[PDB]
Amino acid sequence: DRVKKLINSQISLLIGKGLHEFDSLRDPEVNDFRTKMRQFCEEAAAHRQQLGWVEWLQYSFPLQLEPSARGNRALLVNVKFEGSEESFTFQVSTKDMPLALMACALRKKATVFRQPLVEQPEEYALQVNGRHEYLYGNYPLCHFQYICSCLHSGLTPHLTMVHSSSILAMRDEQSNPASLWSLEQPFSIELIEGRKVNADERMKLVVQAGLFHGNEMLCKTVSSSEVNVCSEPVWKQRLEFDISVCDLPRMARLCFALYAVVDCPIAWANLMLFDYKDQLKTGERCLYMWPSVLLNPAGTVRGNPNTESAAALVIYLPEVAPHPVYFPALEKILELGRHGERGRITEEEQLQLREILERGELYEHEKDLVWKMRHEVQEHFPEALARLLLVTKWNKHEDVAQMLYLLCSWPELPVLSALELLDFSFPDCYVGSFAIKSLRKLTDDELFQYLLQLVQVLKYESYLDCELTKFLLGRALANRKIGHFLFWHLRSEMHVPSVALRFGLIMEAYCRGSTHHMKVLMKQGEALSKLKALNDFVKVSSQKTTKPQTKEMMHMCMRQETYMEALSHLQSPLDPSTLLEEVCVEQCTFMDSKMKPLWIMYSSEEAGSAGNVGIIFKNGDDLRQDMLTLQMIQLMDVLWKQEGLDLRMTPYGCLPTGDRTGLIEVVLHSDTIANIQLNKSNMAATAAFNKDALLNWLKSKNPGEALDRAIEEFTLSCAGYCVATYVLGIGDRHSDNIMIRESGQLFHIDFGHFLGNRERVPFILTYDFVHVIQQGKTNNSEKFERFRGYCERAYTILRRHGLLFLHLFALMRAAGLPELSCSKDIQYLKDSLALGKTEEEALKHFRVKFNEALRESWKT
Ligand SMILES: Oc1cccc(-c2cccc([C@]34CCOC[C@H]3C4)n2)c1
Repeated sequence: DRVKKLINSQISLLIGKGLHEFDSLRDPEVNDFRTKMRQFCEEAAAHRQQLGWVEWLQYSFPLQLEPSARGNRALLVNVKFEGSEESFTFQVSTKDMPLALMACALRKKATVFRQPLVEQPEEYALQVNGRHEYLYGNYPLCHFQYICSCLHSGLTPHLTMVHSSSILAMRDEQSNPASLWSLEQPFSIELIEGRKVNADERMKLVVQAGLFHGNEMLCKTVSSSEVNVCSEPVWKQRLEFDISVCDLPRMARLCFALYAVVDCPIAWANLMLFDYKDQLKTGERCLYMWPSVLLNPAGTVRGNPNTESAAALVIYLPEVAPHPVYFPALEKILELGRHGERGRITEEEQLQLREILERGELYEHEKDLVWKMRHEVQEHFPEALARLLLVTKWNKHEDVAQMLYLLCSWPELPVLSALELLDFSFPDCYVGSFAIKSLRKLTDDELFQYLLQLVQVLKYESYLDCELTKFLLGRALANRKIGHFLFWHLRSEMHVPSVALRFGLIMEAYCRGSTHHMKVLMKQGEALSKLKALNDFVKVSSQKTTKPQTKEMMHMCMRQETYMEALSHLQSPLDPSTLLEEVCVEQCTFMDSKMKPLWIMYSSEEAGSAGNVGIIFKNGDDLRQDMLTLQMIQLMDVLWKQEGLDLRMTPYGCLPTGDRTGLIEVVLHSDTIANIQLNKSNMAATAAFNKDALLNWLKSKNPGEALDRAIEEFTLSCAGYCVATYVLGIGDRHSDNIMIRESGQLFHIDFGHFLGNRERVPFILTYDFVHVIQQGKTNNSEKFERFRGYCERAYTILRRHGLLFLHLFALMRAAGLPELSCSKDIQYLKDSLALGKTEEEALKHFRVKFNEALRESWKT
């Protein structure tokens, strides 16, 4: 129909790639992915359109609960009914549930409307005014993030009673429209020739080839003969490997590196030896190579799409049999693996085995004992699966069969264990499928917390149709907030050729599953397009005229009908719960830094004061490492809160949306330490001593009794950020990248560098901040040591979750961030968390680094 053609054009525009481009590849793997995932996502959409009204609230407006709630005090609340300007202000308890609040609003409505009411509180949900956020379910009001925030800020919760018929009307409005093992011969290939090779004519060309299973070599690497540098080198030679065809594991990858020698790296290319349908590849392959910025096994197994300029390697995969050869089916593997010798060992060896499995590099004899005792591992140490997988001989099909027999009856593992198993160190497809099965129990909150890392893991996948893609799509189609961030994490990397195909296909499938959300996301893309054009203008103008001039010109551009329409009434890409209603042009500006980022302000009558929100649009900087740093800080805040420690952190939004483009959430009523320390005259904060400036500023924002709370907020957040910057090795910290809220809360901005990047970043204590902590007194050991206590408690909590941080950072290596590209970068985190030590030893070490920081602070 004409509606299908329109939806196809809308998807093409949204994802940034024409769908016709998928068809043009004439790739059966692409075609099957598109068909199967379209069916899967359309089935999820059919299920969603018939959800009950409360299930539909769970889909569109998933609950935002405090970390303590997951798994007393008087409170004033303002409640109105939908489409009525009239509101009721009443007193409830923080311990009361939404149902009691709703029953109270209904009794009030019945008295005011003089009618014995027809409505039960069970037919309603409470919307947060002017936000895509609702309060519902059997949780006390203090457990909702919105109420918890209102309590901390002192503000009165403003809620709207929304009836079930109104929620159903939303559901309806948003509907989609109407045998290998016999082949003993060594594996070999013919290296035919190269095309479009660029190198120094004085040198020679060589092709290094290796067979890998993840990062691990399946045998020794082999090199071609050296042939003189030219545009079309010709080898026409056989490269034989030290591994039988029968012993190639299912996920074996053949990896190449073309280089020049008198070493000068030129290009690299990888390919899976078996296709997506489990068939062993035969015949000619033209491999369009990727430039080398020598073998790169973690590199993509798809060819470079720039076939016009890429160097190409032509190879021949020999016909090993007169008929096609497929990897054996699971039943054949299980039959082979079912047979073995069950380990019988001494009581002393059982103690030595327990010692190593509970301990991750091992010696050869330690690996032999783990393998020998693999049945004992399964039955009594199931969480040591990763250790057993690492000792398995992936180059011996009998050993692999025996490992897979145990894997297929392995008990499900905790979420923490499964995150480790997604690492590229575990490349087998059954292992990958096992990890996904153990991750199905992830709550939507945990999935959201690790979504960024799960998206990065897609870059290690060998095939398009995989369990991780299906998992992410199914969870995204069942939770609109997950769907929102899955979309943006994929869309923001469409300018990266190695992932544009895979990411483009996932975004298309998602859109098939929610036509309405596709349109919501298109409205966000239109605002982003306008912001880029506006920012390009500001960049040009800022070099030619004065700031008030560029600001008025920026304002005139925004007041154009096309800009006013595109920039208004959208869901925020930083947070789909936040609605960006009317752009407040008068309040919009830009910042003086290099990229001239735009500062965009919004207001919303319906949301009142909560509708006053800002976004910063920045183009020219890669925001991926900032987002990762902020998400790690937010995880620290969750882990602390789960132990009842609230360090008053400010986990503001940061989201890459495109090529060196993204948004940052504005924290209103905040200023940089630098601006406050300028100590300007005729201000409430003006000081006799520069050290008095920050405290005088806090006193001016918090007069009388409020000062004590502000100093406390400052102290707790200082402790949180001191521990966060030390653990993450956040460097380049000065007064212009540290901010303070009027509440007293300190937070960090502009996370350009982390993990010591290479130098070990020491713990930092600044004397201007010690002065505030000590309430302006020269000596105040009571307050200072209380602050040290918060630091120690925060640090010991993080250490206890050390493995989670390590597993997440390990998955992030797939992102290709320059400061997270090797083992040295992660060693930084291993050292800061001192995980190879006892808690008493690590606390002793932290105390040494803290005291060293105090003595450095005392020099000021
Ligand atoms: O994470 C980054 C990365 C790069 C630049 C920055 C930045 C620079 C200047 C201002 C800000 C604020 C101002 C107050 O609200 C909080 C954040 C948005 N952030 C933050």
